[PDB]
Amino acid sequence: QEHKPKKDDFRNEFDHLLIEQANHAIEKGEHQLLYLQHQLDELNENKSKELQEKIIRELDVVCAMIEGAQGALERELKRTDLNILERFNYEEAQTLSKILLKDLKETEQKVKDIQTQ
Repeated sequence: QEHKPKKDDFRNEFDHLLIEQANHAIEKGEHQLLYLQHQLDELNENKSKELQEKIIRELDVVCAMIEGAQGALERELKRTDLNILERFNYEEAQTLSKILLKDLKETEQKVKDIQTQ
């Protein structure tokens, strides 16, 4: 009926596999992106400077950690080869990650676009 989330937030990655990390990061990113993006909508109504600051600050810190791990992971996972499936999956991960990063800076564009006091 109702799917409870992950009870332990400070839980370390169990699988820790190249593609597993990628799908793990994007799952977290997706959830936080949609979260802050809905907050953008609220911010857009409040036009609150402090709210703007919190939103852009949390966006920034998550965007940075995501990009750092993504860049690292991409470089590493590239050591894998000879596998039509892995090729497809890698390319697919790159596809979704790029979309995710786009949406981050897109939301960034929105928060920076709202004039505050």
